[PDB]
Amino acid sequence: GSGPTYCWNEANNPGGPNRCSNNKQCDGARTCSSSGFCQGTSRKPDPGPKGPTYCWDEAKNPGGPNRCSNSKQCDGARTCSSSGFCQGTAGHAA
Repeated sequence: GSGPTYCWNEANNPGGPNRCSNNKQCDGARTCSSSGFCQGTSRKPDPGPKGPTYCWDEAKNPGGPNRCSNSKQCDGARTCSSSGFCQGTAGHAA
């Protein structure tokens, strides 16, 4: 959960990616319970970045890409049609 971009690799499992696994399971802004990064938010590909964030590049489809479609394996500046996974763009904040 660093910033629009953490890009929690989100790649390393079928359930989900590595299986959203840090920073509330995602990386991209969260804060731990120590603010570290495990509580808070993963760069809600909110109406700000819209790209300047980014992790994957193809998991929407319901039976082909990394698979998400709903919100569990998409990229970083997207919004699963609107929950923060697949629909937006993907672009990473360096």
